[PDB]
Amino acid sequence: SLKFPDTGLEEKEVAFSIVNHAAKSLGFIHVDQWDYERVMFDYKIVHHEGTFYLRVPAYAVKGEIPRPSTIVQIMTPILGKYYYPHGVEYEGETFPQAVIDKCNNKLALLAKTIK
Repeated sequence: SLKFPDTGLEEKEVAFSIVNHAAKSLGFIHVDQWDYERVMFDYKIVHHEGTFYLRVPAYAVKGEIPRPSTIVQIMTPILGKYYYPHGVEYEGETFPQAVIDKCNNKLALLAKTIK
């Protein structure tokens, strides 16, 4: 629900193993949704105003995920807010600058580490 379109992560197809290792090394956990065609890596951000997740999804291009040499397409990262327990947004959604800054820094380092 907030996109980070300026990372350049999307520009080059990359081996799954590279994304996998770089993401895990920067504290991402992969999401418990098991799919030969897609992986999603979340970075959990806990802030005074709530818990957020920064999500970097990647998609199978040649080969199945999670074979290390499978070529994947990384897509535009997305920042979301958790609305526990029931998903209902009462005061809509804003993202604190500190959270956005955290996201820009992590993504910058991810784009570098992968490359």
